[PDB]
Amino acid sequence: SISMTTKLSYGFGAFGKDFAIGIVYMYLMYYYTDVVGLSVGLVGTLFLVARIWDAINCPIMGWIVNATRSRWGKFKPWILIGTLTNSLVLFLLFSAHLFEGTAQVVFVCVTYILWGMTYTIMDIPFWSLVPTITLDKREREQLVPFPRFFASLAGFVTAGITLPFVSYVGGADRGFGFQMFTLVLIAFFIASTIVTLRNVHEVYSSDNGVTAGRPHLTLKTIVGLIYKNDQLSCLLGMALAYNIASNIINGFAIYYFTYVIGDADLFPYYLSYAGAANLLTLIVFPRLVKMLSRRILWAGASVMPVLSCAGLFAMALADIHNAALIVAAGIFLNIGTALFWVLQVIMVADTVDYGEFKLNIRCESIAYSVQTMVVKGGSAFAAFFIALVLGLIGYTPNVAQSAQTLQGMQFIMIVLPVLFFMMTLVLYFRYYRLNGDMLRKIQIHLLDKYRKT
Repeated sequence: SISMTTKLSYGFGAFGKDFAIGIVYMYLMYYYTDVVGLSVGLVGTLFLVARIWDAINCPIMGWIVNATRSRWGKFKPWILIGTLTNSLVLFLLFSAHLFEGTAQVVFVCVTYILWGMTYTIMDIPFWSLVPTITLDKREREQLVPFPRFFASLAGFVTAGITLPFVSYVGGADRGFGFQMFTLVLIAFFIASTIVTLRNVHEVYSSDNGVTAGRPHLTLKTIVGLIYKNDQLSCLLGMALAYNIASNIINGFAIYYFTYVIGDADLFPYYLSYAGAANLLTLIVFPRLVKMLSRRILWAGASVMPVLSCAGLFAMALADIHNAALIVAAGIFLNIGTALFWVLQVIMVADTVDYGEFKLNIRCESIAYSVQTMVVKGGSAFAAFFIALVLGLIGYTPNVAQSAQTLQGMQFIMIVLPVLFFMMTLVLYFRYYRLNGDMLRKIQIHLLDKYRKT
């Protein structure tokens, strides 16, 4: 079985990894607009351009991680480099409050794109370690929940106690408190990286003496492996659909809590119940996956946010506000995302295994590069589709609009995510085959194929 030590160390590693980025994802816009003073248009354009650049750079980082030969392994050195460089670039990122003028703009842009690229460096190989630790069904099912739960935790802990820290430490100079809390984040991140590097011991590694991995590969060969691996491409499409849907829903929630009718002090209860739901569904996943199926749990992951969408649709039609429905939709969305993330990690592992099975090539870095680039392109395409819908309905001026036009915009924003969820779940049910007997077949085939000359 998997060493409990390795389980908890991977959990702590994921905790640090996601704790280093929660502050960014959650308050970088607030810092750049409320502490630095940059035009919202500039911030948004930078965010979108940088996410596009990261999605493009992802396969490049995968090719880098696959062709690297080193003592600690082919994932551990890039993990260490990424963690260190990302900590440094994060401190620089939130030290932007010092400069002014064109110098400040250049500093902000450079630091932001550097932070993104560094986090890619770190992220791809970290999750690429999963298929190395184990290539068994239930072992993966009861391993992944640890890092997923710890990442979700880190995020909610940020959401909860990031602002009190900044207020307590130089509450007047908000930039100072931000860059100070950055130190806490960096300490946790480096401690987690060290813990995971020492304790997590990769098995069945690609560069291992006998695992059917070719270190010398081209960018064309590797990237085309994604379509050659029909299951990996199916996973790509499913994750892209799910990510577009979840990003649209999360933007809707951010808009309904940040600007409109979010001043009832309702957000604390919503976030608390959301985190409770996510953490509880992650904790009991090892038992849910067995009580129910894997296919059933994926259907649920895509359907629970659909039920939340239906609920908030009934809301937007009947009552503009109702706290109970709001927290219920939050709980549904959070359970769905938890199930989705756990299954998605386990499934990219299954896909690297099926790639070794069919194509006779073991490449984890590429599958998890697909994971990361899809995570980015999801936000990118959500923004694209939202802008498309807005320009279509006539919101291109954004100066004055009919109330009925706003209600229609609301309804379309509620209905598009369910379209994407239907896409992801039907694609899964019609083209995905790595389950049950197929997984065991691939497992036995690989166990047998591991034979030196």
